[PDB]
Amino acid sequence: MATETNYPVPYRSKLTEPFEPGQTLIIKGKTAEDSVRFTINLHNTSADFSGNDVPLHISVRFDEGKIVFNTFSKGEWGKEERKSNPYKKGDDIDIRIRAHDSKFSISVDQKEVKEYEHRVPLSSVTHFSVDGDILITYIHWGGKYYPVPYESGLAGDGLAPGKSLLIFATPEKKGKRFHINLLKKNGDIALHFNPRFDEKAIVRNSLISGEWGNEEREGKNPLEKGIGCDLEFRNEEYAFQIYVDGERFATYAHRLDPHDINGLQIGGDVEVTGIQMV
Ligand SMILES: OC[C@H]1O[C@@H](O)[C@H](O)[C@@H](O)[C@@H]1O
Repeated sequence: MATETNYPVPYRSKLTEPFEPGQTLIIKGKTAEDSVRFTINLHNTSADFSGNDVPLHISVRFDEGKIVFNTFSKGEWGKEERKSNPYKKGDDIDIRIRAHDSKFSISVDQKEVKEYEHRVPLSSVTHFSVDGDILITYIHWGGKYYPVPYESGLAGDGLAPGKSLLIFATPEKKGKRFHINLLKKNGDIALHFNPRFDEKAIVRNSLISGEWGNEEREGKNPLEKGIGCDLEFRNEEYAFQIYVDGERFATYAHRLDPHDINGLQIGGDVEVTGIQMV
C-alpha cells in the first residue's frame, strides 16, 4: 500500500451511462511480492445495493497461476472459463475490457487473451468494482467504435502547448503501416506519425503547402502487430514529445506554429479504440 491517494480498494464506481458495444474499460495497477489475488467485476445494482447479478467477474489468481472468468445471476454462478495468468507476484498489471454485441473482449498487457460470450444482458451492468491485492493506479471508461480512415476536428483550442492527445489503437495483425495526422485549419500537417512495419521504423514528417518535409526516422519502433498501444502526443513549446506505452519514443521539433492544431486524421492498417484530449 504505497502512495495510494488515487483509487483506494475496494473500489466501487456507479456508471453514469450504460456500458455499450465499442466502449473499453481500462484498469492498471501494481501488485506486491505477497499479492495472492484481486478481482474486477462488472455488476448490477440499483445504486449501492451491491449483491445482485454480476454479468462479468474476473479473478486474477497468482496462487493458481490463471485469470478466471464467470458470471453470477439469479443467485448462482455458471462454469468458470480459464486462461493463463502472465503475471508474477509483484509486477504491474494492465487489463482492458471492451464491450461488443456478442461478448466481452479482454486483453492483458494489451494482448487480447479472452473473448467471453455474454451470458446475461450487457445492459444490466450498472456498476464496476475492483478489490483484492492490487494498488490501482489508473481507471478509465470510454471510447467507441471509431471508423478508419477517421477524421475529426479537435475541441476548440485544439492541441496546443500544454495539452496532449491520447490515442488508444491496435496495429492490425497483418497490417503494414498506418498513420496519424495532426492538422491545422488550412490543411497543413504539423505532425505526420507513420509507423512502417515493412521498414521497421516510424516516420515523422510535416506537410506544408502540399509539400512533404525532411522526414525523421531514428528509433527502433516499440509497436507490434496485433498488440494494443497507448499513443500520446504531448505538445510542448518547442517540440512534440511522442510517447508510446508510457515511454518517450521521440521528440519532434515544431516546423509549424503550434496552437490552432484542430484537425485529426487516422488511416491505414489500424483499429482505433480510444481518443481523448488531455
Ligand atoms: O511525399 C512524400 C511522402 O509521402 C507519404 O505518403 C509517405 O508516407 C512519406 O514517407 C513520404 O515522405
